[PDB]
Amino acid sequence: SPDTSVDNKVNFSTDVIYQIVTDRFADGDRTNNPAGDAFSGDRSNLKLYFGGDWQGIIDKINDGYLTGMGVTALWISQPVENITSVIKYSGVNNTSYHGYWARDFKQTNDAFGDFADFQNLIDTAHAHNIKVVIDFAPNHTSPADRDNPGFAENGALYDNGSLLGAHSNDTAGLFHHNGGTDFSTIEDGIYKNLYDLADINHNNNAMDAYFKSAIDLWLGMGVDGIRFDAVKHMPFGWQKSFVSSIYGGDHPVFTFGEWYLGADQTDGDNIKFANESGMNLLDFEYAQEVREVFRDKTETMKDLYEVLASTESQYDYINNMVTFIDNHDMDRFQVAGSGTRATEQALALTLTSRGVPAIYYGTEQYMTGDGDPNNRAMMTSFNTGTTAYKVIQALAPLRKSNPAIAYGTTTERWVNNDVLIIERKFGSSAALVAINRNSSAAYPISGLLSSLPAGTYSDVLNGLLNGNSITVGSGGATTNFTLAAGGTAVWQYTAPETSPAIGNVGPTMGQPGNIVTIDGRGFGGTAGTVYFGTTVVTGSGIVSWEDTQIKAVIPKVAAGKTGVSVKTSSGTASNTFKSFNVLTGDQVTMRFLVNQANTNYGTNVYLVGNAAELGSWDPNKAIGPMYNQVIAKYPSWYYDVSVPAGTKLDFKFIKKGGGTVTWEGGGNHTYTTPASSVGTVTVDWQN
Ligand SMILES: [Ca+2]
Ligand SMILES: [Ca+2]
Repeated sequence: SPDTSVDNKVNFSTDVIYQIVTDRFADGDRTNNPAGDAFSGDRSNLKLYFGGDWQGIIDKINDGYLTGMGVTALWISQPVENITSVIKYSGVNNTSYHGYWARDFKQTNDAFGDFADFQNLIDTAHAHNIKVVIDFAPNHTSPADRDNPGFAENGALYDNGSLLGAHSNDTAGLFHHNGGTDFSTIEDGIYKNLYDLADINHNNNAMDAYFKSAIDLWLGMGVDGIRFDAVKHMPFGWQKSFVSSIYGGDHPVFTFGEWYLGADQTDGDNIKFANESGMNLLDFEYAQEVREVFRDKTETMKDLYEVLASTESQYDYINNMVTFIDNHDMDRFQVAGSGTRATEQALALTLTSRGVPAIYYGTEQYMTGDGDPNNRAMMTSFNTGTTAYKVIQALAPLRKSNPAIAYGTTTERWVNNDVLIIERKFGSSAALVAINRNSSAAYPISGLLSSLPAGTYSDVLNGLLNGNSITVGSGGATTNFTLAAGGTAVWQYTAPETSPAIGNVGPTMGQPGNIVTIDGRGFGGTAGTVYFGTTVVTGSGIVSWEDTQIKAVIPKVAAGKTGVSVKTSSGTASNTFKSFNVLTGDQVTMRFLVNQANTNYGTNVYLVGNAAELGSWDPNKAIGPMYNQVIAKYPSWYYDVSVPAGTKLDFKFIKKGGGTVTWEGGGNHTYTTPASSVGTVTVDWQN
C-alpha cells in the first residue's frame, strides 16, 4: 500500500538492489546441475556452470543473509531456457551459465530451476518484502555461424518447445543476415550481430508478438522489474513501443537497461535513451566517477560533485538512475591487497545518493577479479560480520524511512580534494553525508551549514567508518568538528509532512488509460485531485489514494511532455513531477524509409510529423540522424519509430546540416498505422 511496499513494482528509489549472477551465488539444488564438459566441479573454468540456482537464492533469503543486509530487491540472471551446448571459444569451453544465450523465452533454464522453483523464489522474496528483477534479452538468441549450421545450436528459437526457426535456413525471416557488428556506429551495432549472436528481427511482427507474449508470462508470475540486455543494439523505437505495451498492460513494472560508458565519458544518445525511451538506465557516469574517486584516486571530490551536478542537468528522471560501483561488466571494485575503506565509502555514498542503488554480489565480501570472467567468481563467503555488510545493513533501510534519501534534491555543503559533504532534502526531511577519502589525514570542518533542524545528531553508522556526532545550531550552523581520516558519517532528520510532496511518478511514459504510481509524502488519507498539466483527474480517475502513494489513470490529455501534480482534499497544492511523457495511444513500431534523399557531407535526413511521437513538427525534435547503411543504402534512409496504432500520420523528411534546415517540398506524406502490428512505410523524397 505505501510507497515503500514490496507491492510497488513501478518505482524503486526506496529500494536497494542486490545483483546476483545466479550460477555464481549459491548451489541450493545439486540435482539440477549440468554435467560433463558443461560443469566445473573444481571451479577452474569460470566459463562453465558452477551450479548456482534459484533454490540457493531462496536459501540465502530464508537464512537471513540477504534480508539481514537490508537489501529489498534482487536482480538476477535471465531466467529463460538457454542453449545447453558447449562452445570452444578461444581454446576454452564456454557455456550459457550467464543466461544470455536464450533458446526459449517461455521456458526456464533448468540449471536454475523449474517454473515451480521460480514461483517459489518470487513468493519467498515477496514474503520477505524483497522485489525481483530479471534480465531479459530480446536482442538475440545464441551463437550462430553463417557458414556452419552445426556451430553451437545455430541460434535456434523455440516457442514453448516448438521450433520457430534457426539462423541458417531462416525461412520465417526471424533474424537479421548482415554479419557481425564492428561497433563502429550505433546503426551498425543495432542491425548487425552482437558478436556471433543470432540477431532478432523485430520488424518481423512474429517476433514483436512473441516477445510481448514472453514477457507477459514472466510478469504474470509476479516479476517486479525488467533489466533489458543490450539496449544499445536494438532500435530505440522498438523498445519504446515494447515498454509502452507493458505499461498499458496488467503489470506495469520498473525497467532499465545497460548502456555502457567508459570513464570520463558522456553520450548524447545514452541521455536521449534514458529521457525518452520510457526505459531507465544504469548510471555509468556515476559509477565510473565514483571508481575514479575512491578506487583509483584519479579524480577529486570536486570532480565528483561536478559529475553529480551534470547528471542532474542531463537526465530528466534523476530518481530512476540505477547507481553502482561495479557490476558484471567491470573490474571488481576491490583491488587485491588493497584496503577495504574505499569499498565501504563508495557503498555509503551510493546508498545515500539519488537514484536506485544496486550492489553487485560479493561486494560486501570484498571479492576481487579483473575482467570477464574473473569478475564473476563464485560467492566467496556468507560472513555477515564484514564492515561492508554492516554499512549496507545500517544505511539501506534509510531509503525506506527517510524520503530525503529516497527522493530528495542533492546539494553540496562542503568540498575539498579529499572531502565531500552532501545534503539531501525532501519536504521537511534531510540527510547530511560527510566523506573523507584520505586514509592518512583528518580534516577540520569549520563553518559548515545545514538544513537540519537544531539539535544533536548521532552518526547513523555509529562511528563504524570513523564518523562522529554533530551539533546543529538554530540557524543551521554545524559546530566545528574534525572529520577523521577515512571518515564517513550520515546525519538525518525525518519529519511528518503536512504539505503534499511528490517524490516520483512511474512509469515516466504512458498513453491515456494507463495506471501511474505517484509516490511521496503528505498526500493525506482522503482522495484529492491529480493533475496532468492543468487537466484534472478526479473520482473514477483515482484508482487509490493514501498519504504516500496515489494511483491514477492517465486522462485524455494532449500528447507530449507535461507536469504531474496533486492537490489534497483540503486543496493544498504540491510540487511537480516534470517531463512525464503522455503518448497519443497504444503504440506500434513503424519502419520509415525515404528514397532518393541525397545530401552533402555533414548533412543528414530526419523524420518529422504532426504526432507527438514524431516530434510535432519541431525540427529540433526531428527523429534522426536516420540510418542509411544496413537495412537500406544511401541515398535511401530509414529508422524504426514508436508511433500510435490505428492512426493517420502526417509527416515530412528534412535535411539538417550546419545550422540550416531544408524541408521536403509538396504535400505531407500520409500513412495510417496498423492497429496492432509493426509495419513498414516507404516513400520517395519530394523535391
Ligand atoms: Ca544447482
Ligand atoms: Ca540487434
